[PDB]
Amino acid sequence: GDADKIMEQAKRQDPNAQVYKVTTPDEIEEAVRRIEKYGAQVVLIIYTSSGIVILVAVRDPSQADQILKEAKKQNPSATFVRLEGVSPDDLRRQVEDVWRGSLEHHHHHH
Repeated sequence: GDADKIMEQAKRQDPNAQVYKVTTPDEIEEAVRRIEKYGAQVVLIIYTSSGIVILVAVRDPSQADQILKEAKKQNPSATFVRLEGVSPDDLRRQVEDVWRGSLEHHHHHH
């Protein structure tokens, strides 16, 4: 399905990129914990269907930009969030707010 396509769109461009798919907040704390080492460079959060969150990470920003450009053009509603200025442990709050937003709808404006 669409989740399996989107995770492979990262691997087809850079097979070294770490990608994981989670359906729960208890799975997110595992995904962020293994990404914390790798995503210390660059991270992307992807939000597909009614609550599935896919977490992707890379060691170069060009790989994230290229993968995102293909993934947007193939999947326009998949909602991409690029991470660089937030710490790899603080990334939890950004991923978890995207998990919660699927169940508990809020505007979350600046």
